Parts: sequence; C-alpha cells; structure tokens
Amino acid sequence: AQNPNCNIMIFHPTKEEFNDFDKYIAYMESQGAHRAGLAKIIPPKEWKARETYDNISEILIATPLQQVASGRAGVFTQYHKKKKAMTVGEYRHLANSKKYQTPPHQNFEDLERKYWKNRIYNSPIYGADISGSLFDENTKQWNLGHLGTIQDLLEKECGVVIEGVNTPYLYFGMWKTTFAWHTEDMDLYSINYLHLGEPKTWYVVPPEHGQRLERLARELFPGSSRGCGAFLRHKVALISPTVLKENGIPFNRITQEAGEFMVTFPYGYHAGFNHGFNCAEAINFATPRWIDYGKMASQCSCGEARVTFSMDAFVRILQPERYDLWKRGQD
Ligand SMILES: O=C(O)CNC(=O)C(=O)O
Ligand SMILES: [Mg+2]
Ligand code: NI
Ligand SMILES: [Zn+2]
Repeated sequence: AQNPNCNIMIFHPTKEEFNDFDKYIAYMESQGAHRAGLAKIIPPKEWKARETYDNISEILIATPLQQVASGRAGVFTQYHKKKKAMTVGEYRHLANSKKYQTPPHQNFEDLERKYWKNRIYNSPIYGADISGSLFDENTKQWNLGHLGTIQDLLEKECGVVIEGVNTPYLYFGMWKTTFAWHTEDMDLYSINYLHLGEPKTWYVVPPEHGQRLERLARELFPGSSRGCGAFLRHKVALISPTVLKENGIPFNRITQEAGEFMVTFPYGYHAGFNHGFNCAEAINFATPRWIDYGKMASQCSCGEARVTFSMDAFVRILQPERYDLWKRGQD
C-alpha cells in the first residue's frame, strides 16, 4: 500500500504531464497521495496562470466577512459579520494597514506560533466565495475554470443527466483569516491555486481517520453537536495543532506559497489560515473514485449549512433516503 503513514506528498509535473488533468490526479493517487487528504502540485517552470496581476484592483468584494472568534486560543468558533462592499484595491490597503498587517516574524513556524497564540484577540476581514476566475482564457493546462464538471462526471459514471453548474470562486485574504475544520460539500475533491501574495498554512486529517476528528469535535463543542449531527458542515470550528496532538488525532501540516496548487481529497478534513494579503481561486471536482464517498457523505439538515443550487441533484441521486430531510433544512 502506497504512502501508509499518510504523509502530504509534493509533485513536480513536467509540462507534458501537465496536459491531462484527470490523468495526473489518478497518477498522484497511484502513489498514495490521497491517503494524506491533501497534496501540493508545483507547476512546471514553463507554465503561468495569467500574464500579470496588475489589473485586479477593481474586482468587487460585495460582502466582506469579519471573522469574530469565541472560546479559548486553541478551541474556538468563529462567526461571520457582514461588512460593507469594497474593491480588491480597497481591501488590499486595509489588509496592509497597521491594524491588520502581518507582524514581524522570523519564519513560517514563528508566524504559526503567533497565529495560534493570538488569533482569537483579533477579527480579520475575509473576501470569500466570490464567483469568478483569474486564469487567462488562453491558459490551457490546470485552468480551474475549464475543468470537467461534476454533473458530467456523475452522468458519465452513473448514466443520469442532472441540472447544475460548477464554476470557480475567488478568495481574498489577510493575516489571520481562517478556514474552519471541514470536508468539502458531498465530500468532493477541491483544488486551490494561490494566485498572488502571502502564504496559506494548511492542516489536514487523513480520510481514513476522519471519524477521530469528528469524535473530538463532538467532545470539544458539545452544544453544537447536540444541535446538529454534522455540525462541522457549518464551517465554524477551530482546533489547534497542539490540541490535536494532545488528543492523539493524526494530522499533517504544510504551507502553500504563491504559484502553487493544493488538492484536497474526498473526506479529507482540513483547516488553515492566511499569512497576509493574498488571492486564491478554488473549485470542487469529482473523479470516479469520489462516487462512493458522495454516497456516504454526512449531511446537515438543521438549517445552518445552506449551500449551492447544484448540491440538490447530488443528494437526490446519490442519497435518496436522506433527500427529503436535507431539503427541509434547505427550506
Ligand atoms: O483558502 C480557503 O479559504 C479555503 N480553501 C479550502 O477549504 C479549499 O480549497 O478546499
Ligand atoms: Mg480590476
Ligand atoms: Ni475546503
Ligand atoms: Zn447543521
């Protein structure tokens, strides 16, 4: 069995290997990459996403979100307070302001220590889930707006034609902006490209051990767990690496830098934070191997999770027994 310790693997495809996306995901899995829940892919030196990032300042962040924490430094939740619209140029100036800018630090490990010590005492503002793309239309390799759609994959594997679309999303981050512990909708894959700016640190639990994380989370967030049997789908809970180690939870960590892709695998729980002003693009995707994970994905039906239009068909076809309860949580 490849990668039995579930380490995060890093890949360096050649320009030829970068042509066929599906084939390279299957190759990474042949080497055991999915066992980690997360892999890094460094593009060949010949590749670029677009020519420059000099002309992005007029993109609008319609609903910036202030991430307000509650709890203790290593075990906390966050809620998202809506703020007034602002452009990417305005957001970049805000991220660089004395109130929000990255502090002086020695290296990534020092900054990680500072994050976990001090995150809860600040409320950073995040631009999230902005439909759009920064890939040039002429970039033919690993262009996250030109991937095969999840609806087409389901139709190819299972024969059922369904409604829905699958488009990318942009993220604009600052120091201490935080992504809570979660798996993807319907335990899909994700891919994330860091277009520009400062790094993103990731934490991940191997898919084979995800239920260990879920059990700790029920212990640590006992009111939330009573409220909903899949409350991690709410995407509000944080647990630090120190707390995970104290509780024996298997996990790994890695820092993504600008120009690098990350792939998350089905049922790989992940969380992380941004180092300073940055912009990422991400989308969900599927392969044949996903279908069995989609069929078994937990679901939130309490009302909190609310998700895209295109999840309806996935639940309807893959999880007909759960569909009526889930749709009620949508309504
Ligand atoms: O960068 C982010 O805020 C979130 N990214 C992910 O959870 C992802 O691509 O799956
Ligand atoms: Mg612009
Ligand atoms: Ni994710
Ligand atoms: Zn719920």
